[PDB]
Amino acid sequence: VPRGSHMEPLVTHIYTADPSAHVFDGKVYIYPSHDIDAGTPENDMGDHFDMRDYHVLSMNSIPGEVTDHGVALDIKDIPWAGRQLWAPDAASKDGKYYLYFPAKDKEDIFRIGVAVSDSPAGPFKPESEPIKGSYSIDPAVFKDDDGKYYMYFGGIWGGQLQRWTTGEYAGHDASKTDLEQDDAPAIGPRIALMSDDMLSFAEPVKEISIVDEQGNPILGGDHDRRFFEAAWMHKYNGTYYLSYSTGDTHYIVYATGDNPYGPFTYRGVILNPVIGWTNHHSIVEFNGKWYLFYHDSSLSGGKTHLRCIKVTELTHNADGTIETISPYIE
Ligand SMILES: O[C@@H]1[C@@H](O)[C@@H](O)CO[C@H]1O
Ligand SMILES: O[C@@H]1[C@@H](O)[C@@H](O)CO[C@H]1O
Ligand SMILES: [Ca+2]
Ligand code: NA
Repeated sequence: VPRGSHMEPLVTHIYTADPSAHVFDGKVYIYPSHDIDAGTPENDMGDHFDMRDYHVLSMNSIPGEVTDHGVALDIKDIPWAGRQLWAPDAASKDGKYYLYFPAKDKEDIFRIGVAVSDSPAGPFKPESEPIKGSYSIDPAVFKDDDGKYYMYFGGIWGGQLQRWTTGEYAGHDASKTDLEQDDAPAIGPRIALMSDDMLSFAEPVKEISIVDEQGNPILGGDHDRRFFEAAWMHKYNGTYYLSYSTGDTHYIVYATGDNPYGPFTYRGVILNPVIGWTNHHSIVEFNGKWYLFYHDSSLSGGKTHLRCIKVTELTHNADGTIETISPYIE
């Protein structure tokens, strides 16, 4: 039956999270995490998220019937992976489709890998090693209008971004949160231009600067505004929109800039807090309307690690500002 009419769960037969929505072949393809009831210890390192595979979803219309294409990738077939298949994304180039996914390697260090298919629905063959120079979590691979592709990535706390300041992993006894200097600039998300073949980075990884309306860096103590995880990039009216989750304050927020690398100026809230601790989203244009894909823990009765994806219309104003969505009002 058709789904996505009144902020209802898009699917209920499996738990889904962290939706990355794209328009490929005139359809909406969604690349979410596949939540399972692993029953592992819940803690601020995210051990309760013990996902093991990905399913690709698709819709021909919103609202519309949602197709589950089966298992697109299974952790048992990813040679380098140890555990934890977290928030993925996909990209399309020259008739090939690439699934980008964060997972811990056998040394328990998050890296980002790629898997390749001839179809947006998968299934995908994983590369035997993760992307050289990748680390941490939550990739978003953005195709700019000029044909260049960029990976945005990173997540603090359990996403380990705070352990990568030197370009090498600081170890499992390093910070469990952030820099632990609340008056220094907050940690920024990462960006790299993708190689022509989409399997590697074409440059050294850069950090993105996020600033307030005065041009001052967002500080580490500013948990309402500072980057936590779930980076996403979209463009509107020639402006670049970096949106992301603030984690412990439970917002999706956005910041605007004039190029892929920023800096980005914090503008405001995209999505207020949902049921369940995590908040993770994507923003996509389909048939001339903009949509916010997101999740909550409503279907599971509030279990942090058993989420369901939802969608609602997102409204840009002509001046580039976006109307804040509150999830349970209409
Ligand atoms: O990577 C995501 C993270 O952003 C958070 O939403 C928890 O679930 C993981 O899959
Ligand atoms: O620290 C983790 C973070 O990495 C994400 O998985 C959300 O839950 C938090 O506990
Ligand atoms: Ca994401
Ligand atoms: Na607002």
